Amino acid sequence: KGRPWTLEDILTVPEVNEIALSDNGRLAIYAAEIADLDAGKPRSHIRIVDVETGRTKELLTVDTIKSLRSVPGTQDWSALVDLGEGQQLYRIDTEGKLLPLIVNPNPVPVGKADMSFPLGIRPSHIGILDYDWSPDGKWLWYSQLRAKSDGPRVRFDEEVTALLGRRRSTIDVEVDFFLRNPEGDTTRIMARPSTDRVATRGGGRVLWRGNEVQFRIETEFVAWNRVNRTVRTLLSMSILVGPRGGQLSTSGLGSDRELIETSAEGRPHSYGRVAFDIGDSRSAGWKRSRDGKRVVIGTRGLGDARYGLALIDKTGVRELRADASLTRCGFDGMLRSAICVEEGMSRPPRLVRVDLGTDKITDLGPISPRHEEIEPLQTIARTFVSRDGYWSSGYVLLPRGHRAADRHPAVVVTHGTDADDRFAEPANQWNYPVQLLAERGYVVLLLNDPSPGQSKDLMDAMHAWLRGKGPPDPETVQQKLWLTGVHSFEDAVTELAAEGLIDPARVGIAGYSRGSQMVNVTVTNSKMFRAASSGDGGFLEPAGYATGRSSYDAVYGGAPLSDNIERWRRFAPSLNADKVCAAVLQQVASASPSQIELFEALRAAGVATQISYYPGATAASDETHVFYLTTNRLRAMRENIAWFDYWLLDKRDADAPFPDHVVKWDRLKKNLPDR
Amino acid sequence: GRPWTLEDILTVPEVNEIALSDNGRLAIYAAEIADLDAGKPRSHIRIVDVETGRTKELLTVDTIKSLRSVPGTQDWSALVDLGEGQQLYRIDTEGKLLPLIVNPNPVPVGKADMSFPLGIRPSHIGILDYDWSPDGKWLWYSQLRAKSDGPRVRFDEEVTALLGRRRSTIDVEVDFFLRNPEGDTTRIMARPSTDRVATRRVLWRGNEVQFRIETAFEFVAWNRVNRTVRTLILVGPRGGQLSTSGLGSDRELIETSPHSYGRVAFDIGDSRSAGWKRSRDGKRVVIGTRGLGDARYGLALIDKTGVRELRADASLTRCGFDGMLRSAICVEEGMSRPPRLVRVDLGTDKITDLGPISPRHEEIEPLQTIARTFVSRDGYWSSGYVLLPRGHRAADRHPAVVVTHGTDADDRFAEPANQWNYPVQLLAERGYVVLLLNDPSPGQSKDLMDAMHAWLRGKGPPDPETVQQKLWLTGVHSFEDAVTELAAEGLIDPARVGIAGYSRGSQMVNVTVTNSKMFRAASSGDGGFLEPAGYATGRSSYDAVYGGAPLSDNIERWRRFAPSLNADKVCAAVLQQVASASPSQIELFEALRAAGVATQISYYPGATAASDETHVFYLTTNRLRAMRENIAWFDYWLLDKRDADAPFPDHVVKWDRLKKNLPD
Repeated sequence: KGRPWTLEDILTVPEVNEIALSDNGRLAIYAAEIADLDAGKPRSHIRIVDVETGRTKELLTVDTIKSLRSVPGTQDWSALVDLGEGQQLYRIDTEGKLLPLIVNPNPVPVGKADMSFPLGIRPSHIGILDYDWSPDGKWLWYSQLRAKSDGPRVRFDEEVTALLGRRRSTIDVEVDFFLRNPEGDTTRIMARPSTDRVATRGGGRVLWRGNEVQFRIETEFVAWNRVNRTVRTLLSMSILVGPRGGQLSTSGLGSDRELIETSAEGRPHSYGRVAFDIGDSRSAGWKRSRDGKRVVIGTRGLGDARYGLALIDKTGVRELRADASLTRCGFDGMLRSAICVEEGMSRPPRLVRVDLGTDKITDLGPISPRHEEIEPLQTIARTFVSRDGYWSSGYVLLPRGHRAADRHPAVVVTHGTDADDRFAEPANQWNYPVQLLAERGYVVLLLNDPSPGQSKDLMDAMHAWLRGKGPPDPETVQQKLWLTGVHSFEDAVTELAAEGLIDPARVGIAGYSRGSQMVNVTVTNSKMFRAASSGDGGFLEPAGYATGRSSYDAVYGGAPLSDNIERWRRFAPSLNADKVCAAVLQQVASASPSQIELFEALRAAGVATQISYYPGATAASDETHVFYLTTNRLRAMRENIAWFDYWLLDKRDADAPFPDHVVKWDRLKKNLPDR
Repeated sequence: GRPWTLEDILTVPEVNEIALSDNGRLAIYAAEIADLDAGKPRSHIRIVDVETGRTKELLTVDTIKSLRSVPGTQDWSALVDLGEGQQLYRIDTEGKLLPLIVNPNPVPVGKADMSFPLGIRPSHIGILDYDWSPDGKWLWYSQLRAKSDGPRVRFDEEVTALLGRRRSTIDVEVDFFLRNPEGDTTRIMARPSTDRVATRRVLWRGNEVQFRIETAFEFVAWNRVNRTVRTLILVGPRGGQLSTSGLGSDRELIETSPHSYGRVAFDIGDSRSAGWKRSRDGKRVVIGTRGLGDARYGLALIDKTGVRELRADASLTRCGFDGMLRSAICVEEGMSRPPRLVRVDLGTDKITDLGPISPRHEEIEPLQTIARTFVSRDGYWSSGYVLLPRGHRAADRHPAVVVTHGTDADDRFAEPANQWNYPVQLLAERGYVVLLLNDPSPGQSKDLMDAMHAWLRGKGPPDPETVQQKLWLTGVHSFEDAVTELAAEGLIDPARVGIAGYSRGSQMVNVTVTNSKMFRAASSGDGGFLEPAGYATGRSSYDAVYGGAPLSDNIERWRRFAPSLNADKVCAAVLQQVASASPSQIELFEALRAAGVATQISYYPGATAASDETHVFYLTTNRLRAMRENIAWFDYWLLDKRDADAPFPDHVVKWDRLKKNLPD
């Protein structure tokens, strides 16, 4: 029948962000990131797979692996891996053993750490930042970070204002671009300052045309001649190009879109109506055939919110369908076959082979046999319409042993659009143990924000947020991007309560990042939620305005101390603490002044609240926005268990992750105000 | 005499440590002199024969503190740092150092990565504090012990205390040890870092050694034999304490256990004076004095007859004493007079002279300094000094620059607590007349003390609007009324006049430029108080001024006073020299620039990217460039004078773009 979920199961759910298929298509390699208890952090397990037979051989375990590709012209592979000495460029031979290729002897420190460069991640050293092969595999382009060595200098004006939010010492780096010829000689193309985000962040696009190699920089698209060794300064650099050579896009609103391709001269060509959205970062991405007559694009459908593939060619648009979602996919050179990761809400991930000609999906071995032995929970995909007329997709996750005529306490978990068809996606659940809540008898409602692509009202308000000013009115910006989401949660809880599924007396809500903002807005604007947990928040608070000016100016119209202050007092949650009757827990990695402002405001208002600040590996390190430390991930999941058990169920937990706490939570309940 | 240079203001020595032998025939003092090779100050230890006057140079070190004479012997003891961290050393009667107590693993401290923030220059401290027993047989000392444990999850007030962190910190505890005459050491107790008196008071009674700990305070006693624990300055001969009444001009000195010693011309027990010392028998004491008016430091002898103060022709800052309080060796200091060592006979009140401290500064032609006080429109007087330019004749107009830090304008030689990075000596040599002016003295009126009490207390009375007036706004008027008074005499050109200051003086510079049209240019060193960005950290000190939070119903008090919101009232050139890079300092810069005011903020770094610069600059490369930037700033804006000596050349072009974009 299968065993129930445990806490370590949610921790060890593997992530596959790297999969590569050989050019001939007979071999493939992929790496599964799995949380390691002995290491205290995740480690990537590299595995080779025979596409024909289905045999999977475990090769080697490393720290990190990125940019996994197949070397053109050979049967080998290349990747950026870290063995603990810093990220370098390695070659994996056709039999699956890795040996160094390019090694920076002086890798610079990166991430949130003392004396490190704030790239934009887990603390580590990066020897080789990015690389790409030429189409024939003869030439190798790569970039590496070089720590700028000079004495500390006086800084002036905007140099000083950029240091406002600094929590730690930092260093300064430059980005070197190198090119190696077929003879093994390397020459430096150019150097770029840290101010270039295209060069520092890496992972960018680079094209090979004739004698030139072209890539992107920020001070343009720059070109380097292989022989002349000269530098000079198009939509060919853009993702999502079609078989005709134009830009792919989807137009329309509401239920279905229309997939079109616009040529560089501006003449559009429509492939007809489509039920899906194009080019999501969580989908399979995009790939073009060598001849350019066939492309594949990753898709995310409206409604069911499933990921898949779509084939574009001269005749039109055709998408192959599967019984689950295809997230990450490899392809061969001819685009005639693919190896993908098949994923679903309650079904663990599996490797599958896809023949793009016949649309036949042949199944391969499962990725995590540990999670195949777990009895799948009951999940029902459902969309809810609110009082403002907006629909929000999501999932209703039932408790174990649920039978009809059962009332259960509920917990709402929301992050962005990330509630979809995928297996235990950490971008959604975060530290909230959605699986373990159901085993203990909770109904977990996974619900997104109202999808902005349904209505012109939500798109115009979202545009003003990214733009940094109106129109529309900042008063409506608060309504469309925040307040109407509170209504979508209240109307979804009462709708299930009218069906007898949920006890309205006991209902929780949780979220982080975008979901943290939703939690902080609902708790102020709604009495319907008894307990709440806001992961790593701080947006919308007045303490973070100076850093976030352009993002705040759309919501509040201006500074907190300007004439717009009355907008700050009506909306911002830290000023609204008097409207809050609920239990607000803050799980905080960053310890920003905006999160502390929300804590000191709720505590001064008599509201029962606690802020939990999880540290890094040492005193010189921090924790990433999503927790990469297992000891922090496990205790954060248990803290949410103990928090929602105490306030919703009046249940004291013997497994509580921190001692002498429930004692303190009693003193908070005794001090609650009359309101 | 040769004229002042920029390196002379840098190399002016500080002596914070002087000790006289028990018999009184030998003495030691340490002179802190900025070193160009080391790029920071280094202390030169020197031994002195008071009879002959010979001064022998023993050894140069990094830092030295707590220099005392070991009771019962002819040797001394001090906390010195040779580069391996601060430890406790012994100085034998011939003047050579050898270790006494050495902590093999000192903890890093200061503003630095992976360091503990006591509350200073980055370094390692092996031995924190020490004190001898009266007989010298017992030795009490404390040392910092780095707390070793993994990082943990913090909750509630643990998180809020980290709001203002710029760097990674470690945690320590303070161990207290006691060494018996046989040489065996026993640990008295351990205190957490939250104890301030332990990290930053010991008495000896019988078999007990008593000190003070904070938990909010307690007095505990350790038994030297039983080895058990339990809970239980400025003293006169009769045992009663010493306080001063008699406001206004003179003062009355009283000893209260209610004796009265009569009228006195000075105030009592300032940190800048010689301090306090009591005789063994207890019939004679000596106290450091600071006089009203002339603002000179000196000594006062109290006995079973009365109070008698000895007077010299200059100020005595640091003084050592012998066991019987019959003699003293002191540092004689003056405004235009370089420091010099002197011996004082306390019985006969005669001062015999010894060699100079800094022969480098004895060859400089003394500038003309005139002590002068000014009365403002509010009826308050502000002491200070006016310093004439070189080659000045009567009936000459000159451009002016006002430099203010606290009460620190007084009779002393180039005190860095006052001038800071503003080169008042080199400004006079270049044709500037510099007015060194203090705040209105708070001891002159009950209106100033009551407002000062509310600031320290963190709430009224008096009214917050009067706290802005008494501690700030009336100091603006003192500057304006003193400038127009000198302009009426023909000394000062009112069109071109500067103002500068740091810390307290930075706050005065920020309020004047907002509340006054009289000053053309301004330089505010390492400021940020009174700004709304620093409320969450400084709540108590801010609550007195503004009455509450910036977003509360007190906002209208913030909009009228706080300089960041008043930038529209600023027509001037405001420069910020900034070590800390606080969010309050950045808020002041972003506010002035957004209002069209010409302004610039200069952020000076530490030795490494892992270290910071202290409040007063200890890095010679940072001090020299900070002095040059002020000259180039005031020469450009006041005199329209472009400088070929400018420290950063890219600026004067940018300053032109600031001048062209000025509003009306």
